[PDB]
Parts: sequence; C-alpha cells; structure tokens
Amino acid sequence: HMEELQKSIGHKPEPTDEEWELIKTVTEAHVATNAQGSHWKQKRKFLPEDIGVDLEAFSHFTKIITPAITRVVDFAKKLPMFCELPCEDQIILLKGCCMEIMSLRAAVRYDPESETLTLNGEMAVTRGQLKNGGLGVVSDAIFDLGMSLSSFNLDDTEVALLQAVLLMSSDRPGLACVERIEKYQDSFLLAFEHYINYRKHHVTHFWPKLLMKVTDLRMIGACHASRFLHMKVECPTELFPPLFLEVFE
Ligand SMILES: N[C@@H](Cc1cc(I)c(Oc2ccc(O)c(I)c2)c(I)c1)C(=O)O
Repeated sequence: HMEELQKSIGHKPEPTDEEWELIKTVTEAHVATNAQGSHWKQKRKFLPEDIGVDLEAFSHFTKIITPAITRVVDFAKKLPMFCELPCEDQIILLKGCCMEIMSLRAAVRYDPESETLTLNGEMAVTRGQLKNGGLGVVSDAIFDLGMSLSSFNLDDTEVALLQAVLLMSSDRPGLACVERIEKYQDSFLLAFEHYINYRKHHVTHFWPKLLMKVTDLRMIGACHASRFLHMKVECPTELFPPLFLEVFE
C-alpha cells in the first residue's frame, strides 16, 4: 500500500491484485451489456438524411430507448457493490446515471468518416438528426464529447470504469447510504487511475483530463433532465415508452 509516497517519489502505481479483480468484473459487466460489442461499425443502419421537435426522428429514438436503458440496469446488476446497496439507493443511482452512461456509450461510437454516433449499436445518426429529434443542444454536447474522446483512445475497461464512477455518485438527492457509495467510488477511481498508469497513454496529464469528462457527462445528464421537460410540453405523453418515463420522471 502507501499511495501518497510512491506518487511522491514519481512512481506510477499499477493495479494491486485485488484491483485487477475489480477491473475484470467491471470490464466484463460492460462488455456483456454493450450492444453489438466490437462488431458495431458494420452492424449499423444509417438513418435516412430525410429524417431530419421533428416527430418521426423522436419516434425512431424512442423505439430503441427502452433496450438501451435496460442494458444500463444490467451493467449495474453485474457489479457486486451495487447489489450490496438498498433498493431505494439503487433506483436512485440508476435514475441519476442513466443518461450519463448512455451518452458515454454513444459518444465513444463517434465515427469521423461519416460524422455519426451510433445508438444501441444499430442506428447511426448525425448531429442534426439527434438534435431535431428532441435532444437539442444535448446532441451538440454528446458529439463534441465523442470527437474529443477519440484521441483518448479508450478501451473497454476505461469506458467501463468511467461508467462505474458515474453509477456510484454519492451526491444524488435522497440517498441513504452516502458514505458507502463514496467508498465504492473511491475504490473505482483508484483502480481506474492505476489502470491508466499501466496503460501508459501518450497524452500529457491524461488522468485529470479524463476526470473533466466525468463532469461533462454529468452536465449532459442534468441538461437532458431539462430537455425532457421541454419534450413533455412539445411531444405527447403516448409517444414515450414507460421505462423512459419512470427513469426520467
Ligand atoms: N447508444 C447508447 C444508448 C443511447 C440510446 C439512445 I435512443 C440515445 O439517444 C437518446 C437518449 C435520450 C433521449 O431523450 C433521446 I430523444 C435520445 C443515446 I444519446 C444513447 C448505448 O449504446 O447504450
């Protein structure tokens, strides 16, 4: 052990044995629940230029959102720390992280040849389409993120660990087990940092840079809560799948 003194000497600690297990678990959790795995660039339908609040865009995205929400719940269920928490807390962390995690899984499928992200592994959209379909400027935040993340060269473990950091956010309103959720967080952040030392990215100050993405995903979430209200007034209610409603209010 002895984190602060290794650092202080200039050494970059790689993962302890217990951390490599934590990493194997989050990584498999993510890889299991990540639609179409590594086979996504070919298994993807480009949404027609003409689907262009544009109601038919909205309708295509709401048709696929229910599975995408459920693959996040699945991600969480495969983290034993999440199972150690009370039911109210779990629901509370899911509702909090759900847009954050979906946004991240979209951003990391950004493709610069086509300027598209891919939703659910299956539907590639432009900025325009995602924006006009209900996301507004949340779409711009998501593409700008994905563009940026593409020099971070993240792998499945780094995305998985980001998801675990967002999932274990102890500042959500109403939580009962705050300090336990922070302990699990710190345990993820510590594994994640150690994992990045091992990765030896060729980017100056990679860690703090990656932490700044956590904040941007949080902003994308908060900002999506607001878009969702603007949608309750524009689009119906009958246009909204029931899992969508329950997660977002
Ligand atoms: N692509 C992700 C899942 C993912 C699915 C969908 I539909 C997305 O679009 C949204 C989300 C919220 C909204 O209110 C609207 I309107 C559209 C995003 I951004 C992400 C995955 O692989 O899990």
